[PDB]
Amino acid sequence: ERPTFYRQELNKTIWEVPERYQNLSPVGSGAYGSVCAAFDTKTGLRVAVKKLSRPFQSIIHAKRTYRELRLLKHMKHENVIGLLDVFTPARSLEEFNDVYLVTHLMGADLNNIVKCQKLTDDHVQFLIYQILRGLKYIHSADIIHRDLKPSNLAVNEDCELKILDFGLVATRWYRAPEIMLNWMHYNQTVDIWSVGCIMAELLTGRTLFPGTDHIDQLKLILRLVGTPGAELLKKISSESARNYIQSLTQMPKMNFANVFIGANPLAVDLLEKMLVLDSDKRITAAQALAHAYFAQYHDPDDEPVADPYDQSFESRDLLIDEWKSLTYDEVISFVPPP
Amino acid sequence: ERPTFYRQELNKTIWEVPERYQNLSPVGSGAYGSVCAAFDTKTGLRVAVKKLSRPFQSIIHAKRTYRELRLLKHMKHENVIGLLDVFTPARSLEEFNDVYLVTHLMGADLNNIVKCQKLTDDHVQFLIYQILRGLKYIHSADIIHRDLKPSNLAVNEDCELKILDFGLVATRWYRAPEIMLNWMHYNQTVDIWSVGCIMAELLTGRTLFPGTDHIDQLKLILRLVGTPGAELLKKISSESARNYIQSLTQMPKMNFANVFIGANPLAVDLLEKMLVLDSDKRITAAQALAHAYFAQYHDPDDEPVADPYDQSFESRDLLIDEWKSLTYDEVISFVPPP
Ligand SMILES: CC(C)Nc1nc2ccc(-c3ocnc3-c3ccccc3F)cc2s1
Ligand SMILES: CC(C)Nc1nc2ccc(-c3ocnc3-c3ccccc3F)cc2s1
Ligand SMILES: CC(C)Nc1nc2ccc(-c3ocnc3-c3ccccc3F)cc2s1
Ligand SMILES: CC(C)Nc1nc2ccc(-c3ocnc3-c3ccccc3F)cc2s1
Repeated sequence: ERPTFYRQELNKTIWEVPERYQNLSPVGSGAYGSVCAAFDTKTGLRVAVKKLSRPFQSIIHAKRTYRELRLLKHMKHENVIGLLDVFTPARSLEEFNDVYLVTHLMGADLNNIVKCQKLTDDHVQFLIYQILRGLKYIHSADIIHRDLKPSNLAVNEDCELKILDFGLVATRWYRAPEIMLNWMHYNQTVDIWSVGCIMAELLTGRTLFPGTDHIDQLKLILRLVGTPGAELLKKISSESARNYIQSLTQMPKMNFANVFIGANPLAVDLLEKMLVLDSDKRITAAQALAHAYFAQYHDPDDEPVADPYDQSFESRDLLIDEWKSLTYDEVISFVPPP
Repeated sequence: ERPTFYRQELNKTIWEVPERYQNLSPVGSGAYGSVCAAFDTKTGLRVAVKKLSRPFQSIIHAKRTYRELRLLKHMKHENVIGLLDVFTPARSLEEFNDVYLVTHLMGADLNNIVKCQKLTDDHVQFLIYQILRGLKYIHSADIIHRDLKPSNLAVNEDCELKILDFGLVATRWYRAPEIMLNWMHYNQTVDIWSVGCIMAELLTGRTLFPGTDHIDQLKLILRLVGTPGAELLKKISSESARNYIQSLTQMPKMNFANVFIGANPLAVDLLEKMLVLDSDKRITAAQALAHAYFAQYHDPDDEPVADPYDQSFESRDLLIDEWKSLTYDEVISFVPPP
């Protein structure tokens, strides 16, 4: 059974992939870690093979490594990067010190797409539809990305998109304003706020809240959605935060209808239900799916939920080798899809 | 706003509850921690007030304390212990070093009920129905009890039951056999196996797998559900475990129809779908709810799911004071129900 591997250097690192993977070439200039684009002779599919960097060189890293193989092994949905393969040169636990991940190679990120570029309400309508489809899936394994953006949203020349990076020197702009209150626990709709900032950018082809820093961002945001009311300020646990906002000049809620003009009134009403200050009042992924705007794409019977996901592991405090073994067990427990 | 507290000793410990709580008397002989039965003059309801023991005396404890207040504050369902109150004598963060929890007082545990005692198929049918109703709720916030039993199942003279202790010197018998493989991640149906062992006991009024030790238990179990087949043994990651079972004398799957005779054939078919070796083949809570046996109780429109539950916190590694503050923030963030 054990494939025939072949060694080779790739970015100051010896890759020992199996012969089945050919034409390995680096990608994303460095963004998505140590990833390599290859050809899968076994499927004739263009694949992305990412090598886990110094996986077991610290507890923080072993647990982190386990954590990725755990998430990826669970992500089985049309719009989310899933594992096609997981391998290791090693033949024993002793030998084990590397983990290679395999998934479909993609066209480019929404960045390369939009950015000063404008698309069709059909393209936006689809793109956003898919983002929400994956969010709804993930969000059910009780998984929050917390930092969705265009950089981690990828599409293949066909407008099909997979949520690439996640989840449970670039800048902010798509994060939920409340992430700035360093809270400890958040509403999943933190990810909905991100969608709204991508949706709007797709439409306008312009960055919604291109904030320069923590303050610029809060200002930019409040500028459109209006300063927190009273009952809402109660929600803010920090007195510094409460006072900070109150210390600022009250701003009225602008009408998205006036900001996003020339754009679809259906998108607008949607955006209006997403870009809201009270994350507890934002629309869930699932909800936004039944929204009009995606009526020509919707389909209750084909918008699946994740299987449950046991992350009890995060609560455990093991030793480098202990985590390392768990990972090995996970690697040798992987069952490629059909 | 700050209530008027009143100090008093209770088990080598000074309880400083508010005047509104009267007639505090210890309960559960020691089981459920430092719990006290009281009278709530404000609601005229008999309440159970539990005092968190040395909450912040170690990181392991602060995080543990946060974790309980986090779970309890989320548990808002008919069949699960929920917070009625959360208080603290302290008036400042500095002062803060105690946490008091308040919930309904209950009749007794399923233990006091059954145990050598037999009830009506209507009582069992109801009792089990409720256990599954709470399980289905919890299981959706992605919460696994992992150790359900009669000790943590409580009912009030009315046959209404709340899942008391949980979740994400007594013995085993209700735990899932696979918990013995110390796995790291489990199917929620580990809790379904427990239900099956309570259901059956309700019926038979006798302990199903009264195993004396780890081996007795596995033997007792296999004795009824039959030794793992081949394809299933693959699932076992440990070679020791695989060999152990194979090393034993193959046992055929008994017919529950012959074990649970005189009992309802509907219960039996149910038990047959729960007490299964392959946790991946067991019936979900939700599934067992639409089962016949609970037809005179079922009701899709009244078998709710939990709101999402962000346990990202378990992944964080903070300092005693840091966790302590988070808890304070949680305490002062509690909003009693209606
Ligand atoms: C946009 C062009 C460069 N096409 C890309 N297609 C992909 C596809 C995935 C990845 C990736 O990003 C973060 N983790 C992974 C990954 C996860 C599991 C296995 C292998 C992986 F590479 C990056 C990219 S760049
Ligand atoms: C609950 C709702 C209304 N949501 C948010 N309420 C706030 C309130 C403040 C901030 C913030 O943004 C940038 N700096 C601050 C800040 C300023 C001073 C002290 C501490 C800070 F964090 C973000 C947010 S989001
Ligand atoms: C069976 C007789 C003795 N009736 C009981 N009724 C209850 C009700 C709850 C508890 C409890 O058990 C574990 N945690 C709690 C608890 C959780 C939050 C607040 C207060 C608490 F006491 C024990 C019992 S014993
Ligand atoms: C995956 C399925 C069929 N589920 C279970 N497969 C097993 C297999 C074994 C055991 C076990 O039970 C008590 N001792 C052992 C044991 C004996 C020797 C070494 C290690 C041990 F853990 C429990 C379980 S549950």
